[PDB]
Amino acid sequence: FMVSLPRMVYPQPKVLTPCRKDVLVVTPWLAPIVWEGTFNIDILNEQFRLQNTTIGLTVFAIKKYVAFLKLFLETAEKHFMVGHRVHYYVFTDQPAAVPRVTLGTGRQLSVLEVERRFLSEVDYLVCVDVDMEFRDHVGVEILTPLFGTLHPSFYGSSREAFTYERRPQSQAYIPKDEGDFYYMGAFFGGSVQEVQRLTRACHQAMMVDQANGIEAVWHDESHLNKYLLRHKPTKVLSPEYLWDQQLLGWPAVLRKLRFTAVP
Ligand SMILES: CC(=O)N[C@@H]1[C@@H](O)[C@H](O[C@@H]2O[C@H](CO)[C@H](O)[C@H](O)[C@H]2O)[C@@H](CO)O[C@@H]1O
Ligand SMILES: [Cl-]
Ligand SMILES: [Hg+2]
Ligand SMILES: [Hg+2]
Ligand SMILES: [Hg+2]
Ligand SMILES: [Hg+2]
Repeated sequence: FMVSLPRMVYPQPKVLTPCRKDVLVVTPWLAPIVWEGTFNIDILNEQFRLQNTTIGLTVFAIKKYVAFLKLFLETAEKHFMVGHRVHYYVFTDQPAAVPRVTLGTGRQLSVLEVERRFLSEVDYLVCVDVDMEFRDHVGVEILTPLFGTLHPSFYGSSREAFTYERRPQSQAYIPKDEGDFYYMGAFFGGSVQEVQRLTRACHQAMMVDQANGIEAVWHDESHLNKYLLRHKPTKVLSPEYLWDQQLLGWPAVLRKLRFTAVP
């Protein structure tokens, strides 16, 4: 049951005025492609808050990567799902090395040393790399059953240029005439159920490749792309959500740089 929204005052959407004229804002399977200017965050915040939405954010920090946790968590506190319930899950081999980061109310962090726990604790799972930092708003506009993010190095590339696994012997194989986008494995998510279905499929496909003596060109990312090709994501995030300013600068097509690589 979804309760009614309250009275809200905002600019009337204009049917005869395109949102963005420089980019594709919806996929051929009618999934929104999230760019700045396509959403009214006030309306979305209302919708998700009325549902008491809890977002889980998972990150793996192994070896030297534990050094990136402080900046990652501190910036997440400033830009990630602010106003909503957030549960951070830090998977690490160095529990005592996790920094003591001050969290806002309604946000918690669990350290798992390296399940069904996710199903009873959060509504959505967001899986990202730790050697990153939030620089701008990353909110409920990304929440949906299953989402992938456009890799910043291929959003303007033709499918034949995509670095998909091209060997038929691999379960992640995608021929030159197939493919919608090249998604980056550093930022994906969705409902707990869909994320677990994805990781389960990826894990099984990789086990098969291993038994066949083959390793996908870009490992898990290759399998993620194969999965999202056959199971279309319900939302696709623009490169605003996964950028590298040092390597790619700041193109006009990006009104905001929200989540970036750490120089
Ligand atoms: C323009 C260009 O080709 N730049 C490349 C980056 O794409 C590349 O980033 C890697 O990309 C692969 C997939 O092709 C994986 O996503 C990998 O995780 C990325 O690091 C970098 C690093 O190889 O090299 C150039 O910058
Ligand atoms: Cl991840
Ligand atoms: Hg718009
Ligand atoms: Hg995850
Ligand atoms: Hg995997
Ligand atoms: Hg995967």
